[PDB]
Amino acid sequence: KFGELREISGNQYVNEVTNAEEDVWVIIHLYRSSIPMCLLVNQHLSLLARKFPETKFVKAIVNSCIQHYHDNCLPTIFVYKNGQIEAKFIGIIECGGINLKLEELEWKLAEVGAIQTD
Amino acid sequence: KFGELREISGNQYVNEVTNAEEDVWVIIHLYRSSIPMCLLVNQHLSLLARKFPETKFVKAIVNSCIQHYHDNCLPTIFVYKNGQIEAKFIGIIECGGINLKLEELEWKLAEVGAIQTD
Ligand code: NA
Ligand code: NA
Repeated sequence: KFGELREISGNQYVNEVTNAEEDVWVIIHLYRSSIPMCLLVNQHLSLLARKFPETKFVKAIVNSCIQHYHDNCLPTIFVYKNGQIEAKFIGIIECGGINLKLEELEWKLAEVGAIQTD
Repeated sequence: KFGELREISGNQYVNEVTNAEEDVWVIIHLYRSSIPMCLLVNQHLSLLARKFPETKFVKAIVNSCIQHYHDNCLPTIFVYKNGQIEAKFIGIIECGGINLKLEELEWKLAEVGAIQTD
């Protein structure tokens, strides 16, 4: 259905995330390449997108979404379904610390319902 | 408190509208200069801004808020309080027709609580 992690701009946010296909989970990562954790989080998300082609995976440089966003709120991951926020992970502690492995983020997104298999 | 109609970009939407000062009414006009009605609506909204300095009045070119936005949804006026949408006016018919005078926008914005003399 999907399968790959996608880069989007600020003005594509509403279309891709808030108005995403009905009943689809969207996982948007709000990021800055300047932050090592963001670089890492995207690594796992690229991989997780392929493993869960049913879930939508997008990412965006916060500067083109929300101006003057603070480093201490990064990384930011929001989980959406039907234009509603199902989960928020804001900052290092919530996104699961500076060391964060593939399977830990997988789990993180799982207990909240964002990704499933069959 | 405010007093003038102000131009914002897409990435200033979240800060200026969704996260606007608690209890403040925000009137955002999503527009394009190519559409006469929009030109006319900004005229009224500039004047109204000054008359109701308690209400926040902003305007923004949709192309930098939502990409691929359809002419037929213009003009778009959203009314916000505390990050929640109180009223939506989308397209010519709802923004009160091609002839639309200062006082009938005022009334329309007033009927739903956006502007006030106290
Ligand atoms: Na489900
Ligand atoms: Na009130």
